[PDB]
Order: sequence, then C-alpha cells, then structure tokens
Amino acid sequence: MRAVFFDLDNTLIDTAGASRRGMLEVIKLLQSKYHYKEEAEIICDKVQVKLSKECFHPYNTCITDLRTSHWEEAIQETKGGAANRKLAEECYFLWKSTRLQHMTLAEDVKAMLTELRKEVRLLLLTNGDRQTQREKIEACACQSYFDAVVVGGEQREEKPAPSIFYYCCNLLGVQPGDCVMVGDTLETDIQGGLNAGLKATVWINKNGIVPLKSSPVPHYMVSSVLELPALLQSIDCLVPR
Ligand SMILES: [Mg+2]
Repeated sequence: MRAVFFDLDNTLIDTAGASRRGMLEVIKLLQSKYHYKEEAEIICDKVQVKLSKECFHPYNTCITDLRTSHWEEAIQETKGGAANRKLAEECYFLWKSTRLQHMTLAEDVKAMLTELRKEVRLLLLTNGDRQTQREKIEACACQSYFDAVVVGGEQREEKPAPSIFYYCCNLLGVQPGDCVMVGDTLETDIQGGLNAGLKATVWINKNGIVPLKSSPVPHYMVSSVLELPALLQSIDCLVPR
C-alpha cells in the first residue's frame, strides 16, 4: 500500500493570489465607498504584515476577532481617529469572502487527484487555525478528493513536527516508508516529511529557486503539481504508464 500526502495552500489552491484578490477588493471599497485615496493600500499593507506575524493560537483563539482587530488597528494606525470596529468588520469580511470565493481546484488538478486515488490513499495535510482552514477546505470543495484531511491547528503540533505525520500515517493505516509528502514550503512540508522519515518528499518549486545552504533538500523537485503523476509513476508509487 502507498499513500500520498498533499499540502493545501499554494500547492492545490492559489491562496496567495486569493488573498491579493481580497486586498484588491478592499482597496476598491475604501476608495469608491469611502473616498480614501492611497491610504487604502497603506492600510491593506499593514494588515498583510499583521497577518504574517500571527504565530501562536492553539491554547484558544477567536480568529474572527483577532483578524477584525488587525483591520481596526491598521485603519487607526494610518488614518488616526477613534477605533472603528464597524469599518474593520466591513473590510475583514469583504477580504475573507473575496478570498474564499477565489479558492478553487483547477479542473486538471481535480483530474490529477482522481487519477492518483485509483492507486494510492490520499491525505490533505494543512497547517493553520481550525476555522480558517476548514473554511478553505469547504470553499474549494476538496474534501471529496481525499481519504482524509488533517488540519494542523486541530492537532497538538503542526508541520514540520513529525508527530502530525505519524498521526496521518496511522489515520490511513500506512507506515512512514509507504508515504510521499508533496508541498511548496521547505520549512514545513519538506522538513516535516524528512523529520518523519517518509519514503520521499516532493517540493513544488514555484519560484525556481536554489535552496540556500542550510535549507532542507527534498528528494524530488517539480515546477508544477501537474508533474506529479509522471514522477510518481517513475518512483515506487504508481504503476508505469
Ligand atoms: Mg503551502
């Protein structure tokens, strides 16, 4: 038996592009409805930074309150005035709904996943807070293409902690040496698969970059997730074409 674990964000769905889309829409809102000028982009830039700086959480968080607060702060830090929670909410929920709407599985990614599952067990392994990730999973309707879906923020530890990989292995009833991890992030997906002693790691190198020394090195590298079947058909995973 063989299994393939897939990363989610930016591997199977365009998360970053979806987020950019969300900012584009907020900018439009602030500029058209509220007549903001370039403070629109300034505020959005601030939120992006705040988003990027969130780390902890699992002990307990209301992500909606936290991220609404990023907006509230960014508005006040840019335009001053009294804190405006209502406007913060208007921005947040526009950004959120816009991004979730943008997240979809391309038809060739759907076909690819369908083909893989005929021969191997498929699992989605995605870092991030429970609510946000489950919302993304619902938005791109991907749960039906996998035998299981595991979310880092629902677990005790996330990628690259080997524990979450061993959990995934048990969930599918396989061993780490039966498994392949596919993802676009060296420090989570690849390091994690290396930590957990998986059969192989596949790095989707979208940026066409040479890993700086001291970075994790994957077993295999592809520029697109659509290259996976041919690759897996060559290593000990899928039968030859
Ligand atoms: Mg990713």
